[PDB]
Amino acid sequence: HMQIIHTIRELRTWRENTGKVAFVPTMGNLHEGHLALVREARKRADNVVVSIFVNRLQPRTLQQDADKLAAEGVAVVFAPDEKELYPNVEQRYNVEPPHLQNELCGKFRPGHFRGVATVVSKLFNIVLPDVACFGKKDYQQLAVIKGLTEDLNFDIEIVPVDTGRAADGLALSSRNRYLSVGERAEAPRLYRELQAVAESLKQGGLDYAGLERQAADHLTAAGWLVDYVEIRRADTLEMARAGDKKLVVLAAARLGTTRLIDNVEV
Amino acid sequence: HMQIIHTIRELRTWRENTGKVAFVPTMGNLHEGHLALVREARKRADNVVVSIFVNRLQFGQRTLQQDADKLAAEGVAVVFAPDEKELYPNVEQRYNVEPPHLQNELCGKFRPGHFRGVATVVSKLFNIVLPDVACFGKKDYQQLAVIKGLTEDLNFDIEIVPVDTGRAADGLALSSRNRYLSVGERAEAPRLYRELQAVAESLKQGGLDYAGLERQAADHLTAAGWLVDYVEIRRADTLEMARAGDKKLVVLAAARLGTTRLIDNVEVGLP
Ligand SMILES: Nc1ncnc2c1ncn2[C@@H]1O[C@H](COP(=O)(O)OP(=O)(O)NP(=O)(O)O)[C@@H](O)[C@H]1O
Ligand SMILES: Nc1ncnc2c1ncn2[C@@H]1O[C@H](COP(=O)(O)OP(=O)(O)NP(=O)(O)O)[C@@H](O)[C@H]1O
Ligand SMILES: [Mg+2]
Repeated sequence: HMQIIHTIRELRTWRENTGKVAFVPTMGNLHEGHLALVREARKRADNVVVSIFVNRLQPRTLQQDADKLAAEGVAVVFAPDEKELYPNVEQRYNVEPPHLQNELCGKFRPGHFRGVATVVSKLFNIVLPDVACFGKKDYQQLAVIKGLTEDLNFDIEIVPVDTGRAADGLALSSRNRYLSVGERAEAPRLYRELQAVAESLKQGGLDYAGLERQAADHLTAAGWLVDYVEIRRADTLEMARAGDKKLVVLAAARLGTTRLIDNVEV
Repeated sequence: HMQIIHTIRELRTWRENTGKVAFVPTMGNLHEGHLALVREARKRADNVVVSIFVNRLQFGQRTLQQDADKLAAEGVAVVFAPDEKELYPNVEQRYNVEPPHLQNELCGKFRPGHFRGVATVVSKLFNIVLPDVACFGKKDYQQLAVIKGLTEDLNFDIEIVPVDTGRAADGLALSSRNRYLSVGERAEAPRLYRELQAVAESLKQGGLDYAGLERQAADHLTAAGWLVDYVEIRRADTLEMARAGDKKLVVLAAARLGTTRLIDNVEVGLP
């Protein structure tokens, strides 16, 4: 049944003489939001590879992770150590995103999306998948991966998966475990404020900047420390232009020291 | 037997049924130097793809049929000749393979953006052709090191086969740009390799003043009419800076006769 491959060589040996492969890269500490990716992967290929890797370029629960994936019919858990993927100290050749890497979440995480684009390219060249699933909660990550896939001619179908949420709307994330009881009760307001922006856009709203500030002002007045609220073009995160019909609203804000992100496509 | 394929989709469809593939990326205008790579590729796989592709906006800062004709005799199965829009549909390349500081040394110092563009278009071609084996000429020694580097760092499962420089009778490294040389310039061109060899001979004889050998070669080419970009002694393969006791060395040079920039190198193995 399920197999745990730790080397590039063993992964490739398994993958040759296998048909269609759907691939889900993760960093472990798996939760229900990740399984939405795995379940969608299994609906697009019989053989699903889930990688678990923590990337020094961008909380180990290995046994509990693999049991959850086993019950979802995953074929291979690829969990290499750091030296397997980075045999030298440095990563000399990096996949360099455009200026997007310094916007939104990238502004306070320099080097982060470069590290995501590089490790995902490495994983792509290791697993050689036909389909790869990524969650929409990390929308900017998704744009970067779609972009590198196109620009580097990776023959891989990128499948966005919808954000799994709690009953009150909060996007599922391992970050949510940091919230105190008080902050967790307040955390659903992020998605509430994004939805009301999407409704204003649905009801013919034209002032992008006005809507972003209002949501930001509501969060700040309720105790949040807002990093950004931004309306951008869906999928690509290109600048929103007046008259665009495929939009997305994104925000990042801190309750205490925990930074939460969410988004709504309008 | 030989096919000319222009689209990525047709290349992928052909490649899918085929087993092992050896790959030779070129900018066309093919000469015997190129055919050396093609012969090496043909020794290692039944199916050899040669790509012909230029994009002067991204890297690089004879007709196709005439090129295809030279390859048809050599057992090439596919000439892959996409146009600019096929590989760069938005013109802009948003995601680039970024080399380390190496990209700004040696030829990189005189060719801003060039090795980033080479690294990127080679990765793209690797992802289109999906070869088992790719051949590159040692004449472009820094380029070869850049391609070995990205192949390892990005985990491309591709064997990188270097191929020795094919030369004219008088030693001049074969190159498409040699056609642009005046009669007088062409007769002067073999001095570059000659001086590189005399540097290698000083090294094989225990010479330790690397800086002085570099300067003498550059001053001599300068005195002979050339405009020298550089002459440098480096560690072989990695192109790291050479140190006093080093045994595996390469001497590299780039220099211009009038309008034409020429490069060459000589490897040295010291006992
Ligand atoms: N609630 C969610 N719904 C859908 N996809 C999700 C969700 N949370 C994460 N994902 C996706 O699953 C992958 C998560 O990788 P990983 O960073 O290991 O999880 P994470 O929850 O985002 N870590 P954290 O920074 O603590 O939130 C990415 O493709 C995410 O887009
Ligand atoms: N004389 C040569 N001997 C061996 N390999 C060579 C030689 N010249 C070129 N190659 C290799 O052939 C491949 C295609 O190189 P390409 O840039 O298309 O040729 P080129 O002659 O250097 N073009 P140009 O710089 O315009 O004159 C590369 O891997 C080169 O390193
Ligand atoms: Mg050429």
